[PDB]
Amino acid sequence: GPLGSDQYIVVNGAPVIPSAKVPVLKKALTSLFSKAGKVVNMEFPIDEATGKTKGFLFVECGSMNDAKKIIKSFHGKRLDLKHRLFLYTMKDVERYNSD
Repeated sequence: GPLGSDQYIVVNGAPVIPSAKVPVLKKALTSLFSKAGKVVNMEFPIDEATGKTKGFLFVECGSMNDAKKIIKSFHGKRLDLKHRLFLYTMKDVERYNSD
């Protein structure tokens, strides 16, 4: 994305659902994460064959500090009784792709 590398987060462990349901999940996760920091955009990779989410997503935050606060608040926490989320800064993954 076009913002600073350390403003992006990868979230793992989210629901695997028909992607018809992404807008609902997106607003739910955006609403939750917004309690800790500013979310600018959120994107869910989809398995083309099944049309399902893959269970991870990439989040663009309003600043490095917003990303850090989101990771701190949500990393390792249960989303519900079936899912637990794991959040990391995306910078090294971005650079592994581009270095």
